[PDB]
Amino acid sequence: ATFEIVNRCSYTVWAAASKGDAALDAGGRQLNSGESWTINVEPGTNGGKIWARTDCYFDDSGSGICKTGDCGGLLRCKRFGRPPTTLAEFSLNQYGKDYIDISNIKGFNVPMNFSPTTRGCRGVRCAADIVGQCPAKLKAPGGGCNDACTVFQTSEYCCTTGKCGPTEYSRFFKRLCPDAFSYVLDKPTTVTCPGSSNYRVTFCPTA
Repeated sequence: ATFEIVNRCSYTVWAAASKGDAALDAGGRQLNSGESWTINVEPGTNGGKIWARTDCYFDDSGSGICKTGDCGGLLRCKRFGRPPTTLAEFSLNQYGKDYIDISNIKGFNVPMNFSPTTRGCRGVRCAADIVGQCPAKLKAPGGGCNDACTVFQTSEYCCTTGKCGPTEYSRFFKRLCPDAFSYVLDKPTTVTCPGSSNYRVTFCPTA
């Protein structure tokens, strides 16, 4: 499957693409404002994620740091990024279907549109100003809005027992982005696409 990753932000982001134990394609790249990066994701890829990283410094070897979504100091992510990270999440060719979503479960750094570029389903978007509205206790100093699980490390926020409810904090994410997961047991906003759909992830779709 092809993913076009477009940075419509006025600021540089460092795109990342990982399935948690491995890079997707190159796994990361600098996107200046307006730049597009096309990656190939193996069919059957399960638990793929795409995210943006902000305020990165990388040396000549691809080692450094981001203020959001840092994946162990690498330009080319092999691992998932450090919250806060707005997540494009996908499982491809799962019994003839693709499953896509946006998640705020790991917080929010950069607004995002996650849309198919092929026919047969709709995109999802989380483009509200979650950083601007972020409750005081979830504000990440580096930039972004942490989920409550990252900040407080409770069973209720992290849903550790597999039993938990919405929270004041999950409802803030859900109110600003109803089409994204706000907590682990949120009513699914997963979209079902045809197997082997192609996609565009757009950072700062509107701004």
